[PDB]
Amino acid sequence: LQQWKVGDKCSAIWSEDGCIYPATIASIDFKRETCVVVYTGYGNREEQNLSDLLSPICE
Repeated sequence: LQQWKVGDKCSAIWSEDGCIYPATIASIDFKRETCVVVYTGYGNREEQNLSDLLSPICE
């Protein structure tokens, strides 16, 4: 796990197409080790495991 906080910029693999997209963290559920990200400029959100988030440099 890396240290993440709500509002952090990150990138993540979108489950719809298996591609990396820029995202912002909208919420974190520390007990389940998940978060919700919003894909920046793509209008969509998704639950992600915190362990699966990537550097915001990956695009």
